[PDB]
Amino acid sequence: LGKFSQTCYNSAIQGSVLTSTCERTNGGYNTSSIDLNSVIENVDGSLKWQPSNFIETCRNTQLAGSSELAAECKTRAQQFVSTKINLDDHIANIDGTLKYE
Repeated sequence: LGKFSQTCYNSAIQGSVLTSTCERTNGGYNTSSIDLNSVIENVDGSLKWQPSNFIETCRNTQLAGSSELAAECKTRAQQFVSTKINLDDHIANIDGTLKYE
């Protein structure tokens, strides 16, 4: 499941939008973007795979490593702590286009 990083490169993240160049099944490269906001939630300090507008309570979203997304999110105590999530869990590349599965 996911692992889009095996056939995609030059991945970048700005705010909640993931943008990356992926290879097509029939050869050739395709570029696309998808809003992860509809699939990431903030649970008492940690980002989880569920819709809830996480960026509304999180800031400094940035790309970490090859497939990890690092950000800071508010805990119930109203404090920003370091949080992270593996994009490889559900973000896959189907025909050069990214699709959550």
